[PDB]
Amino acid sequence: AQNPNCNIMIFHPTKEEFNDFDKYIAYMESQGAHRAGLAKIIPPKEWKARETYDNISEILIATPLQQVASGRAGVFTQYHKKKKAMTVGEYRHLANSKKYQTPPHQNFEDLERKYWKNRIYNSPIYGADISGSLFDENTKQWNLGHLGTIQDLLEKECGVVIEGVNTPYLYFGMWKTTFAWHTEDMDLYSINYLHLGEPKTWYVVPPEHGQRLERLARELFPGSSRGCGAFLRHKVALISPTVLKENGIPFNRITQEAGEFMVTFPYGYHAGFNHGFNCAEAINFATPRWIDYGKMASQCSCGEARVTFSMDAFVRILQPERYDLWKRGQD
Ligand SMILES: O=C(O)CNC(=O)C(=O)O
Ligand SMILES: [Mg+2]
Ligand code: NI
Ligand SMILES: [Zn+2]
Repeated sequence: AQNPNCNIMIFHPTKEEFNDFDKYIAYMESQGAHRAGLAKIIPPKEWKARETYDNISEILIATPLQQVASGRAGVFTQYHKKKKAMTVGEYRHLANSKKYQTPPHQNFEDLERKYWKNRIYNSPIYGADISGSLFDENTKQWNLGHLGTIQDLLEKECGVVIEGVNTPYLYFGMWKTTFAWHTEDMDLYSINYLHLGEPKTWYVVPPEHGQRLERLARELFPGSSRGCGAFLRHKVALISPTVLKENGIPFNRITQEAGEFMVTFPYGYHAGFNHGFNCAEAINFATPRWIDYGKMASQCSCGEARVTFSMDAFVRILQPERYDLWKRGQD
């Protein structure tokens, strides 16, 4: 069995290996990369996502989100308070202001200590989930707006044609912006490219151990757990590495820098934080190996998780027994 300790693997494809996306994902899995839940892919030196980032300031962040925390430093939830619209140039200036800017630090480990000690005492503003792409149309390799669609994969594997579309999303971050513990919708893969700016630190639980994280979360968030049998679908709960180690939960961590891709694998729980002003692009995708995870994915039916149009068909075809209850949650 490849990668039996479920370590995060880092890949350096050549330009020839960067041509065929599906084939390279399958290669990484042949080496055991999925067992970690997360992998890093460093593009060949010949590749670029676009020519420059000098002309992005006029992108609009229609609904910036202020991430307000409640709890204790290592075990907290966050809610998202909507703010007035602002441009990417306005948000960059905000991120660099004395109130929001990254503090002085020694190295990534010192900044990680500072994050976990102090996050809850601040409310950083995140531009999340903005439909769009920063890949040039002429970039032919690993262009996250030109991937094979999940609807086409389901149709290729199972024969059923379904409605829905699959497009990328932009994230504009600042120091302390936070992504809560989650797996993807329908336990899909994700791919995330850090276009510019400061790093993103990730934490991940191996898929084979995901239920250990769920059981800890039910213990740590007992009201939320009574409210919903899949409350981590709400994407609001944070647990620190120190707390995870105290409770024996297997996990790993890694820092993504500008110019690097990360892939999350089906049922790989992940969480993390941004170091300073940055911009990332991410999309969900599927492979043949996903189908069995989609059929078994938990679902939120309490009403909180509310998701895209295109998840309807995935539930309807892969989980027909759960469909009626889940759809009530959506309405
Ligand atoms: O970068 C972020 O805020 C969160 N991204 C992801 O969870 C991802 O790419 O799967
Ligand atoms: Mg612009
Ligand atoms: Ni994710
Ligand atoms: Zn719920």
